[PDB]
Amino acid sequence: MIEIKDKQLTGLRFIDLFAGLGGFRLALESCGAECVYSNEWDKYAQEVYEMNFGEKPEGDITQVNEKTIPDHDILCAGFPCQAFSISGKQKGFEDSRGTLFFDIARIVREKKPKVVFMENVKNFASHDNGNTLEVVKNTMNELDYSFHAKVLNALDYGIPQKRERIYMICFRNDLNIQNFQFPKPFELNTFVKDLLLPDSEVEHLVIDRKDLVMTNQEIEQTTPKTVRLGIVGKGGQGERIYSTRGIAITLSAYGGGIFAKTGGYLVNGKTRKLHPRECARVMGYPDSYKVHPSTSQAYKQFGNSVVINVLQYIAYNIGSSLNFKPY
DNA sequence: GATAGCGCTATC
DNA sequence: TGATAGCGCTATC
Ligand SMILES: Nc1ncnc2c1ncn2[C@@H]1O[C@H](CSCC[C@H](N)C(=O)O)[C@@H](O)[C@H]1O
Repeated sequence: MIEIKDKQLTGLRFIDLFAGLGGFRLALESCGAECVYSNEWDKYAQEVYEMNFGEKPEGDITQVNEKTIPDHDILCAGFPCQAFSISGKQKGFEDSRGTLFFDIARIVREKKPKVVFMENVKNFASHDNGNTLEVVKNTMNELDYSFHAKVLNALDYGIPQKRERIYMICFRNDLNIQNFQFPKPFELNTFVKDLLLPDSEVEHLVIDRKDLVMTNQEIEQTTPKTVRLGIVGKGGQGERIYSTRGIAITLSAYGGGIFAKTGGYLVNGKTRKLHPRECARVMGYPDSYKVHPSTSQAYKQFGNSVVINVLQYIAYNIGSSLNFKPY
């Protein structure tokens, strides 16, 4: 993450829905805002959230009386992405886990926060011939909110990871917010190799397999792209190896494969998966962040987390727009 | 709950 | 196209 000195969000209060690891919290908190509520049903997710913030999130959002939610100014939610990701059976709203947005909508209707800040996968945009995005657009407008959305890739914001997500910022119609903008991209100066751990700490993640085929050769030049080097087995998800000289492929939560959830990387002549801490780093988490004790749950957690640095920039801008009230 | 081999879609 | 990436799905212990 980065340091912000013009804490544009100082007096505001926010809600951390689908908290997970708290990526949103870290993000807004660094801009001066204060988290007044958190929600997360996963036992293991609750444990890390507590380890790091001292709070234990409330349970299943579905059975929560919206009125019970504290007055808040910003609503943060990176709702479930399985039903929309290019990686699954795209059942969308028909999927048992595709309706959460509507819960967001009921919370919005009742609480009327100044800002709604959501995050989802890139395919959310194209899904069902854009009909899903549309339902989300109209619903929002209908509740009296402007709807701004853009697909941003983390590699354009200082993090060596290809993670194209769609960000939806909605402003209550009152405040004539006509000056909001998404952060301007910038050259990538940090690559995977820069975030790795000393070999001593990683020895146990090394995986030597015989069906390890090598398609391309290691590169000499650093590049802001996922340069694949090899494949293992049939080369499906989790069995593809990348160069630590490019950028990390997207980390996943339920991903399988021998290089389960992080993909594999050629580190100093050896083939291995990323260590939880490295995932944290690749998501822009500070090294002070305490990872969950079960590596399986740590990988899952980071798999569906959010790239902090990006949210920071966006949060800052959200701040700037709200603070421009000239005479 | 932890592990891993899958088989499909979007994108150009 | 033909080759790549994808906050995944699901069967086994
Ligand atoms: N009905 C529900 N109630 C509460 N939390 C829920 C839920 N359905 C899914 N979740 C939680 O939704 C989360 C989505 S992942 C989003 C993670 C968050 N942005 C962070 O930065 O890490 C998961 O933790 C999942 O357990």
